[PDB]
Amino acid sequence: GVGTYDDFHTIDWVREKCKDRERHRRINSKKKESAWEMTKSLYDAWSGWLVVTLTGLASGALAGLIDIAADWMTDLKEGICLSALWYNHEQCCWGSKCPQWKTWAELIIGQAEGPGSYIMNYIMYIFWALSFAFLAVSLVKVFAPYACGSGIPEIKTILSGFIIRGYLGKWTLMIKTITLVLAVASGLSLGKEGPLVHVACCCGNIFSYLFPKYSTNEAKKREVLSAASAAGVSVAFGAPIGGVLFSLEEVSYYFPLKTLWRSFFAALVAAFVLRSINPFGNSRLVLFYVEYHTPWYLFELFPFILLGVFGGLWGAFFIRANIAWCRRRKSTKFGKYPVLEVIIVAAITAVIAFPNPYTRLNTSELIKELFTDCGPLESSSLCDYRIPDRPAGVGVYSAIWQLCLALIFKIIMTVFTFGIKVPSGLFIPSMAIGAIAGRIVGIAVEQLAYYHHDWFIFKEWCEVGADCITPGLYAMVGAAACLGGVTRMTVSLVVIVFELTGGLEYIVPLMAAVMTSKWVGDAFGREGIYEAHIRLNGYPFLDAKEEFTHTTLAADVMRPRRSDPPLAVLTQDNMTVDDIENMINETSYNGFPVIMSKESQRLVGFALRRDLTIAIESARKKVCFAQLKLRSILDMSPFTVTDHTPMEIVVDIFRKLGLRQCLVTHNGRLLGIITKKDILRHMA
Amino acid sequence: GVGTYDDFHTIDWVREKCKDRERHRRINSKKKESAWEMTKSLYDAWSGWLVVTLTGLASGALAGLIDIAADWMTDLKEGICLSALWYNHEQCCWGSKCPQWKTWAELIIGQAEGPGSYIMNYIMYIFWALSFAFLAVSLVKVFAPYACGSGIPEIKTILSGFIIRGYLGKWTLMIKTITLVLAVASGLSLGKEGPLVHVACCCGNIFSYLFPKYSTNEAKKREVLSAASAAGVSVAFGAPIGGVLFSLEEVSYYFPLKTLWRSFFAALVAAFVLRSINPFGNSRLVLFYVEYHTPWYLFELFPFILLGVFGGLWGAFFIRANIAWCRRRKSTKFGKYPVLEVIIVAAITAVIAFPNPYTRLNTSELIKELFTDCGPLESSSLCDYRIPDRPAGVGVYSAIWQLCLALIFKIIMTVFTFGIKVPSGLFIPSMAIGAIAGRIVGIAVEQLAYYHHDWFIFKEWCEVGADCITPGLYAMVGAAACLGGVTRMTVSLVVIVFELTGGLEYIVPLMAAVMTSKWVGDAFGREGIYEAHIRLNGYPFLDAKEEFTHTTLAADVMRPRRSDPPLAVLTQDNMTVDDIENMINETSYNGFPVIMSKESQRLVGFALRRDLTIAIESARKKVCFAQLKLRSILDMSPFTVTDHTPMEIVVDIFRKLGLRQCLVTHNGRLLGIITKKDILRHMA
Ligand SMILES: Nc1ncnc2c1ncn2[C@@H]1O[C@H](COP(=O)(O)OP(=O)(O)OP(=O)(O)O)[C@@H](O)[C@H]1O
Ligand SMILES: Nc1ncnc2c1ncn2[C@@H]1O[C@H](COP(=O)(O)OP(=O)(O)OP(=O)(O)O)[C@@H](O)[C@H]1O
Ligand SMILES: [Cl-]
Ligand SMILES: [Cl-]
Ligand SMILES: [Cl-]
Ligand SMILES: [Cl-]
Ligand SMILES: [Cl-]
Ligand SMILES: [Cl-]
Repeated sequence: GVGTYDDFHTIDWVREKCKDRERHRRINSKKKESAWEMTKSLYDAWSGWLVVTLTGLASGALAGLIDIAADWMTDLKEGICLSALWYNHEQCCWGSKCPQWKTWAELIIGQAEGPGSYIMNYIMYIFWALSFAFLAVSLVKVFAPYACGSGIPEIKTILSGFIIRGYLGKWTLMIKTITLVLAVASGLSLGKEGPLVHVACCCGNIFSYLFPKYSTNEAKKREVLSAASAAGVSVAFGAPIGGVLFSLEEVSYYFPLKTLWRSFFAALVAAFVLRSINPFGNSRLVLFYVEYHTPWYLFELFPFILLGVFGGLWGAFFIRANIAWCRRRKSTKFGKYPVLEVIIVAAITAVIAFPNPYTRLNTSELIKELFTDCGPLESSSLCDYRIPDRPAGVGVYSAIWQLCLALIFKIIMTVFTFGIKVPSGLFIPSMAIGAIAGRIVGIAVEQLAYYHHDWFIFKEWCEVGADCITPGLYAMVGAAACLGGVTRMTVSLVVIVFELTGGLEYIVPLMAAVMTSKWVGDAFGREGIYEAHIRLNGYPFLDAKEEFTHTTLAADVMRPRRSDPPLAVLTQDNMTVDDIENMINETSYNGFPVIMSKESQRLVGFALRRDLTIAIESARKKVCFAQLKLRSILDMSPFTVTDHTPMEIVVDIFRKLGLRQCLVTHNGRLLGIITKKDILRHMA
Repeated sequence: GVGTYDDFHTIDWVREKCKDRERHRRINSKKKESAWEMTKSLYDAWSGWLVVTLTGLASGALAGLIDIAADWMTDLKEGICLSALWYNHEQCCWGSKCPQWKTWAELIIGQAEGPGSYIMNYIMYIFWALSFAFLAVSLVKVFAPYACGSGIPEIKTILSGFIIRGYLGKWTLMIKTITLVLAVASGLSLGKEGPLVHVACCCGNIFSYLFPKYSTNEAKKREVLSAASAAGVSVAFGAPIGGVLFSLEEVSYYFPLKTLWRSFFAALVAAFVLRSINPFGNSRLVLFYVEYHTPWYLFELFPFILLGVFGGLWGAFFIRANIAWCRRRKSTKFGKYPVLEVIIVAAITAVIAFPNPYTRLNTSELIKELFTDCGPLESSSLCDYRIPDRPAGVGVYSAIWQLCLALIFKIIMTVFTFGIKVPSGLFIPSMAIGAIAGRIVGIAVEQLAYYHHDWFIFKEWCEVGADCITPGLYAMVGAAACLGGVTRMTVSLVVIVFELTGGLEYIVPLMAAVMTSKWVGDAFGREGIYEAHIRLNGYPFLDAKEEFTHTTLAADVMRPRRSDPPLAVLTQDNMTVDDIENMINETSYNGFPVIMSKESQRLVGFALRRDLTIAIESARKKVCFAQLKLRSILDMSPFTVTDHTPMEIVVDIFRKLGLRQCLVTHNGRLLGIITKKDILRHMA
């Protein structure tokens, strides 16, 4: 009861460490009694690894199930396997003019070809997109409203000590899994690689309730959630090291430096399980893994910067636009019709995505297709090729024509499709936009090389009789650049991309593009999409990157100020239960400093509203703060900071010790308070 | 002048960050003036990468020169190349019964063979070992006494805020490089992979003096030294990621999490330069790099854990013996004759090392030879081999006979040879002991398989007609186990070994052996050799691993106590210059809390002894602490901690904020002080 946090309230890390140390000391003291006690001590020491093991296994299994179901449903959106329903397009057209895999054309009209067949299949595609999106949104809105969104901003904030009760519950887990399957299969411009961080964390917290070492403490729960975020990123991208780096850079806030072992173990186990789910012998590390064995020239490092600029522009644009829409979704009647909005967005996406073969094609499959360089047996519109370069024809001319339309559609539709009441991610759509840009640039460069090989730009570098330009590498570079320009990741992202598509040959291009994208995006604000959404949602996230440039001390920020009412303080014996109840029920404060006397104004300690209420209720059912004596709940070591302290030290105290509130005094006299939110309000 | 630290005094991290913020604000304000100011701001922003670049290049070049010179001198200890003096044994016997490479035998006696030849070559080997060791020790003792020892404990401590003035100076760098070349070439049981962490750091600090951003600040110097330690470990083992992990785990103390980029850049550049030094086309990544393409069975994971036990025993034994000797070297007349002690040790090592071919052979070369599994063209005593296994003879029996003697000699002689006045390291000798144990175990297992293949232990796992046991993998496992049992490294060490010897096939055996070694060593004390030597030297190192188990508050530790004289405090106007001078000259304290009046005992601020002295001298050449007015030097935000505070929070303040000293009060009254050393003294 005592020391229980309220909803949407930040965590006093220091008290968590204190009670954890008390538990450790008690366990060690009980250890020496007999063999069972050392056994229990070993069990409690290994609980930190048991939670990570279970979290990794659950994350791997959930990612495998989600991927299988999303593939099957996305393919059900187009046709069905008459021979055996439990197959997708790939399996029903490979495992043997395929007579088994039938689109709705011959099912309904009876003719596989014709304008009527195309119209009816268009209608059926739109209908299935609408049905999937509507079901996902209804299920989220009715069973677990916390399933919406990528949930990386909220997990981030939750690892900064913040609290959101059901956000990582069982029902959020189940509904997020189901609705993520149903949304990635709805044709929306969204992915489930971003959301896989949340659905992974949902596992960890759940498993944290199996062990008293973590259920009864919050800081250790944050350790388990950091490990779970690493496991989630790993199982999403299949990159354990990349996932751990992402956890260090973006998500995790307190890192004792011992959890790196646990984070990497979680990531490794998650990736191992994800690999273990190979029910049909899929050799692809992920649904968008591509390998490269082609060279690049220093000249190509110029366009690889160009994409970096583009990915730096669009990124900023997106963060400049998406929030500008999300605000309008929250500050307008659009926020009262979530289901209608998602149905409208799914209908528009399915209407404008069917005509274009690339937009109609699943975003992760589109990323795979863009990554792979043209093959000899491929005659698709992408590589309709008619000297060191292949000849060109009309087909490659139309390839750019329609790929530009795909790029524009994805850019426009991901702005309106990120924040909506359905599990949506920003990794896959950003990578798709970046990869489309990269493929466009790569085709342009290859065509330039073929038509104008005689120039010294290609005469020396490009070997005669050998194709030198690699469009797939440009697509990968563009994906990395756009992803880093929307999320402002530098090394975590580059390592994620490197593991995502093996090969160290393209570390220089990847670093160049990612760094250029970040340096271009920072010119229009130094906040990534996750930081911008943490800000927009108004979460109490203390960003260490932000600098308290203002030269102001704790004198300015301590509250109450002159205008605000007198500082609320307690006493030792003068007052009674009635007084404390009256001043609690009339005050929204969660904590009261206690002094001896009104005139003395000398600090004694600190007490919390929740602890006071619980203890007072217990006493009433079943006042003397000094030695109704309620000293037990009292805090005799409340952090103080002299008013002359420049606020940088106070912010550093909050960020390092993880306090909720530090008092403020002037030469041994209590004057004000600074909660974890007071500094945030001051920054605004 | 003001705010200058004294010798062997710890660093107030908080003040360093504060003055760094002041400098940042001033530079940013000056930025807007004109183009040159933005140029200067960019220059100061890239200084952090320029220092790391220079440190990495210098570390690579110094490691290359050290390795070349050590090879040449170690080979000069045996013979010379008549055709061209600037060649070692490998080059003078490969680049064409070699007539060029002549040992001293035919040079002096004239006959290459005979008992007299052997005796005189033995005498010359001992003489050259003595000469090299004596020259190294004389040069260290006369030019830079800080060059002695591995210097990893001292660098560690220096990254914890401690200060040692010349320890990373130019002269320590030069003398350490020369004497490390001369000591690794003296036949002593020591290495230069450990010392290269110091030789790298010596570079960084030196380069830190090229830039006001780091010369005038100490915390940023510690960041550069962390990057330099990463670069040093990388250039030593050729493992950038392993070096960065070692810096994170062992050396670095404060990691803002942004220096990881700088640490990895330093490590990468150092390894790149080290590779770039290939004047004779050496394809070996390092002098002891070995590749493996052989399998292992689960059965061998039992002996691979046995070595872990052995490496866990010996490790502890070493940390139970070496310190027990180092104390005796410091608490006895042995400490008054460093040169004589090192000459005696070199003479004994050269006397007992010549007879044994493995002991006579350079420790790094011996590690390389142990790592490589037997080859078809190798007929050495190590693989004197006469069914899935090769037949055996007397030669393999003698191999174990003398390899056990090599193991015993190295174990006994590294205990007496680590701490002595000459640059010595513990990586190579520990790896050599581990690898000798590993080869012993591997040969034993292979012989068991050959003689008793019929047993089901090998009848199933070991394929008929194919050799299954890999002695070289046992050597690697033993090296890793002993290294981790003497240094108590878990993941940094495993990654260092993995990069040092490409191949993920042996990650499971390496983890098993390293973890077993650490868990066995912890049973005999939970401190690595570096921690044990930091303790023995009495450095003020606050080890986060240590737990302040004692349930005592800041009341217990605050000084002065009842017995100690009255707490030293100051006033505002009552006293005069004479009083302050008298109390400074009669007190060894470096800090003085200031209150208003003796009776009020209300805390105002804090003033350091060095600042007081400098300002007082300036005023005398060229008292009113409130608004001789010396408020400017005063600290108006001195950290306080109520006496009821359990010491864990105070230790956490010191470890996170990096304070030197926090005061201690009781209900708004100054009662005591705690320094960074008071908590350490209490722990003892
Ligand atoms: N005892 C007090 N007397 C006066 N002002 C206080 C006292 N305790 C807190 N405050 C101030 O009142 C405001 C509300 O703080 P409060 O304690 O309610 O924060 P919180 O519970 O952490 O936040 P939230 O509003 O999210 O619940 C802040 O300005 C805080 O500084
Ligand atoms: N103003 C003071 N009045 C009384 N005791 C003090 C005062 N300042 C420090 N002390 C105590 O004196 C002892 C040494 O403090 P001091 O300031 O000299 O340490 P230091 O300079 O950091 O250490 P070192 O001895 O390595 O130079 C410690 O017990 C410290 O708590
Ligand atoms: Cl959202
Ligand atoms: Cl997807
Ligand atoms: Cl996301
Ligand atoms: Cl030493
Ligand atoms: Cl060596
Ligand atoms: Cl060492």
